[PDB]
Amino acid sequence: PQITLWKRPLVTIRIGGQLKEALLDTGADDTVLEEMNLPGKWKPKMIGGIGGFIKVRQYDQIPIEICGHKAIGTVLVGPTPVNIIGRNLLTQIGCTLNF
Amino acid sequence: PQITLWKRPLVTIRIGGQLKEALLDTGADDTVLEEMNLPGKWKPKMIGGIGGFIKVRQYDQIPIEICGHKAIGTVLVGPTPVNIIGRNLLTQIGCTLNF
Ligand SMILES: CCC(=O)CCC(=O)N[C@@H](Cc1ccccc1)[C@H](O)CN(C[C@@H](C)CC)S(=O)(=O)c1ccc(OC)cc1
Repeated sequence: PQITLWKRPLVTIRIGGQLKEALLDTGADDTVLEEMNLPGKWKPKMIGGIGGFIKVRQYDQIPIEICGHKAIGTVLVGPTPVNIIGRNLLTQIGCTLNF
Repeated sequence: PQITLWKRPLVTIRIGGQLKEALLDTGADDTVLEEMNLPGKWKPKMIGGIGGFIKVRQYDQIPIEICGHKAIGTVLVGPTPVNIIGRNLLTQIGCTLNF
């Protein structure tokens, strides 16, 4: 799809058979989801945003279907204010900025 | 133009006699610029992201040129680590997400 920006670019994602809304976030290097359970090993990681640094759990090679497009990559889980899809997965689904 | 997201979507912006590099950020409702002493009236505000909130100064009707495209609108000024071009201005320069 083509998505304009007069509204937040929120989309439905499917992860672990659960549907969630997430924000397509070109200003984010990484994909960060609010607290949730995911299977498998994770690693403690810290990441920084506008307000400072937080602790997250890093899960690798996680399938997410974003607006019908398949990705498999790294998903960080922690106290993000909103679910965000970052460039690591935006590139997988072929997402570009155009003007 | 089309900007892929293999790397951060940094572009050159101009605000008065200051050229800066800024992120085209679909995850940002508003435009947030690094500390700079702009002329005119402003109002204090707090904006939140990963890590918590920062305090900013809201200036209205500031002209900004983004890759040669003219824009004018609200800019938030404060201790952000990166200059952020948010949706309020992305729409003005005709910026969409596509995949
Ligand atoms: C390398 C570090 C990152 O990639 C961190 C991801 C991130 O927080 N991204 C921000 C933009 C940003 C980029 C670098 C450093 C600091 C911030 C994100 O794209 C926009 N943020 C809002 C997200 C998290 C959704 C809530 S923001 O905090 O910067 C923000 C918040 C409010 C706002 O307007 C009201 C504008 C921008």
